[PDB]
Amino acid sequence: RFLKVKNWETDVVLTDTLHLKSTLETGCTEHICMGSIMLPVRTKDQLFPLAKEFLDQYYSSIKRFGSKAHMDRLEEVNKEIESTSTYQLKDTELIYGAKHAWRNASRCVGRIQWSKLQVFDARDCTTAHGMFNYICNHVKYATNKGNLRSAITIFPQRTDGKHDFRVWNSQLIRYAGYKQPDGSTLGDPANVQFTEICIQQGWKAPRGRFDVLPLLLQANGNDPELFQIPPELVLEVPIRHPKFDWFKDLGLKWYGLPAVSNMLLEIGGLEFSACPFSGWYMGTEIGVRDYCDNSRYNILEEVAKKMDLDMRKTSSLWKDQALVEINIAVLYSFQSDKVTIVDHHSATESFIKHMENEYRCRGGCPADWVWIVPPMSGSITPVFHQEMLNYRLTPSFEYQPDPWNTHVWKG
Amino acid sequence: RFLKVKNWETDVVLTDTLHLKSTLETGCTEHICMGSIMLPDVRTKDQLFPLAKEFLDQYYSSIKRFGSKAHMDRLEEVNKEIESTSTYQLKDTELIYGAKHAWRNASRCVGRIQWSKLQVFDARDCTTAHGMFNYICNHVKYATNKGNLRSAITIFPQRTDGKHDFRVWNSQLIRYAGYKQPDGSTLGDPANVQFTEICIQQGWKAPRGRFDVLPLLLQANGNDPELFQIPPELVLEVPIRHPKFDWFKDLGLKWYGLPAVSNMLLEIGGLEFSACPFSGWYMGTEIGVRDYCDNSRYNILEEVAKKMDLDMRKTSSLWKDQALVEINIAVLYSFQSDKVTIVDHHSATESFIKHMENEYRCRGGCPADWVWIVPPMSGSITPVFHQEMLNYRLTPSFEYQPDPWNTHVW
Ligand code: HEM
Ligand code: HEM
Ligand SMILES: N#Cc1ccc(CCNCc2ccc3ccc(N)nc3c2)cc1Cl
Ligand SMILES: N#Cc1ccc(CCNCc2ccc3ccc(N)nc3c2)cc1Cl
Ligand SMILES: C[C@H](O)[C@H](O)[C@H]1CNc2nc(N)[nH]c(=O)c2N1
Ligand SMILES: C[C@H](O)[C@H](O)[C@H]1CNc2nc(N)[nH]c(=O)c2N1
Ligand SMILES: [Zn+2]
Repeated sequence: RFLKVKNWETDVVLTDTLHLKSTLETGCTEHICMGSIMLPVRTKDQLFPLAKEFLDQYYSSIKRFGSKAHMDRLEEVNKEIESTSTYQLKDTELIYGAKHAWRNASRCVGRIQWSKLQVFDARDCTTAHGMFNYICNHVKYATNKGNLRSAITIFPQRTDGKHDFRVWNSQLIRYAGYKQPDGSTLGDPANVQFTEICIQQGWKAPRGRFDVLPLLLQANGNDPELFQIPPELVLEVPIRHPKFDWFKDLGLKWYGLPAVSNMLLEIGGLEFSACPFSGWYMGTEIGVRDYCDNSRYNILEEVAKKMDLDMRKTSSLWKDQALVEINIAVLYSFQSDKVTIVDHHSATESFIKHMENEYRCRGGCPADWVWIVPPMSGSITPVFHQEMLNYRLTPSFEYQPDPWNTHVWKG
Repeated sequence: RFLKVKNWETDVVLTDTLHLKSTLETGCTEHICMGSIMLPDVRTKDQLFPLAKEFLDQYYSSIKRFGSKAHMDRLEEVNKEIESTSTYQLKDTELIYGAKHAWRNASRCVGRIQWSKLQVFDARDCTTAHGMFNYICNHVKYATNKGNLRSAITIFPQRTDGKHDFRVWNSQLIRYAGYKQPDGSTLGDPANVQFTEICIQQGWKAPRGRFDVLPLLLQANGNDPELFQIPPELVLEVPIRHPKFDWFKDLGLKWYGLPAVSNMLLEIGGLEFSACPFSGWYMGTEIGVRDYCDNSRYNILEEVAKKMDLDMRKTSSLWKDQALVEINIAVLYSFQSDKVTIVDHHSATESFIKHMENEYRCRGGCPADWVWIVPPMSGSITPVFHQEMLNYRLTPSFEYQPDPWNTHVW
């Protein structure tokens, strides 16, 4: 079965045959589209087909499909499965898997870079302290004094689901959030709950507007532990505006390294519940969402106030005007400090080229339009006008529940 | 099977039961979501009666008369008419219910909070293109209302056997002409280029400017379509000025007041109305963002940027974005200053969230296409961006249909 997608600004048509290799489910049916819904142990019965599928894909890529080396590997794996009810990935396989999970991530506009990923094997790690050390090295490596490098650190896979490795932080670096007695929030409202956990776990909170949270790390299913990331490792950028001198006096800054740590990496049926990964920012993540979401730092009013905009009638588009200035400032700041960042015009543009390339050499590129189109200036980016097919491939990054909701506490 | 949608900016959760009564497909499956796809002959008589019955059942339910013998009476009456004439005719009341509910069910429409206040013009007695022109002039005049716009729809005779099709060949009653001129550049609207010269190809004489209102091309009873010019005094246009920059007038931009879509097909109880132009009023971004700034359209960003003397170095200065905002500020300013109806995208999305809360509470749900409801600029600072929505097809409905010229037997 063939499937065609059209770009309505260019009239470019592509043909998708990759969706035919789609395993997982979308959530959609013939009678309902769930395209804007935010959210989508294991036995031997189901494990070896998943393993075989992965190994078929792997040996295809390395042009050795049907080789003796391919057959032995399959033989090696199901025997290890029958014997031990799981199996171990070779280094080359783990690297292939991590890269393709990224490549398969339909919601990620940054996928043009998927082949260049630094994979850190942390499967030999046994304690929270060992986790902290690995994560420190990830951060230093990825940050690279502002010249950011994509990386992922992979901790041991789930076994019986009772000994999971987890990073309890949603991101390796993120600011604390403190609900005040009067209802107001100091810092990042997105992190109020997690902040409170840290505090209960023993974290002495500085209680400022931009406090970098401590790492909260769980190894082998034990209770998690607190660690402060060495400050000399946390790169930050003070936010200024190229023309607006008062903007610096807003007291804003952000950290340079986006490093997502709460997702689950699935490769050939194995589940890696701790797999922090990092790239670099698209400007709008900070300038639009982190700074201007009502449920976040929410600075539109204050910024628009000091711009002296007509703020009483929303038809003045004072919100829209302030939003552009803030995103200009975020970009200006990262560039002036020689910290890697990409504007949403450049990013969406490169993604169109990537997606085109992927249809040609791979037969498709799964893509979630709802997530790929930038949160401002949508129709003046080329992805807005691009039809996309959304489907799920493995290897993949999955969501998982928050560890505090599922953890059995030891004491 | 009893689904929940969450607003992530407010934590409000609505439970959807209405989706259960959906019948038509989405294009999606368990394996593939086609949510971002733009576009995913007459019916037999045993195809038609279940369609009739479903419609009649909900009509009589709506008027608190479900299971009444008056309900039963109408059912048998229609069944006999179908059995006999292989079709049937809508009562005036049913026709009005059908139209309002086709709008209520348009999951891509952000302005649906107004769905019940729709003026329905029954044009089912029309027999000629000249008659169509007349009905359409009255529609336009009524809808425009000297700037104080009023929602309206005009319904021409239903399809019969596909030979008697009434169609309006225009996509909107009012649109600007577009010509391919010698430089290889485009004067006027590039989106209408093909239509703009099917017009002269049948007799039009173009004033070859950049904002020439197109002639109506009307097709009655399957006959060859005919050209009629809308009386200029019926076409309300707004000169585009900016409230702070007054080099802006020199751009010489204008647009029309009345968005009136004329190429869709209205389905009611199995019956197909192939000519059913309807109109409401503009959301600001349709003009400022799409009509003016699309690369496939008037594409005026660079020009505007230049006059703002912005850093057009590379993309990172966000000059496109800065200009986009000013352009949309001017559209809203112009329309408002002429007291011509227009809604900004903040106001209209907030209206729609409230409409959702009304529809979930009184109807059990509200079908909604997130990809279309989110405005084409400033997406995440509108409430709808953070609103989960379920998309499904309810009938009565507005559907798409082939462009007439690709079908019409000459
Ligand atoms: C290198 C530069 C990169 C850029 C500019 C980029 C850009 C983005 C953006 C803007 C999002 C949407 C996030 C949001 O709105 O919250 C996203 C999502 C995502 N990205 Fe990338 N990304 C990059 C690298 C990576 C890497 C290295 C990985 C994994 C190894 C990755 C995997 C993902 C995944 C799995 C999502 C889905 C997020 C979710 O579902 O919550 N990306 N990306
Ligand atoms: C009165 C104020 C109204 C507003 C502010 C409004 C707003 C909108 C907007 C912004 C769109 C997106 C279309 C696009 O971007 O091309 C849309 C689509 C649509 N509207 Fe509404 N509308 C209004 C009235 C109406 C009326 C009166 C009807 C029918 C009687 C209607 C039926 C539809 C339908 C069927 C679509 C889908 C368009 C398509 O599928 O191509 N609207 N509306
Ligand atoms: N509430 C909430 C909530 C908030 C956000 C999300 C998705 C967040 N995705 C963040 C993300 C993931 C990967 C990235 C990769 C690179 C990059 N620059 N940013 C990313 C950002 C999901 C939920 Cl349920
Ligand atoms: N090509 C193409 C193409 C381009 C645009 C569209 C959408 C056209 N419908 C626009 C529309 C429909 C109804 C409206 C009602 C009110 C309003 N203010 N705007 C509308 C705008 C559809 C297609 Cl197939
Ligand atoms: C309800 C809706 O799915 C949700 O708000 C989505 C919309 N699209 C998004 N797109 C990106 N990149 N990031 C997001 O958090 C969201 N949020
Ligand atoms: C391919 C994609 O579906 C296309 O660009 C859509 C996106 N969303 C839209 N939303 C609205 N309101 N109007 C449109 O024309 C479109 N076009
Ligand atoms: Zn879908």
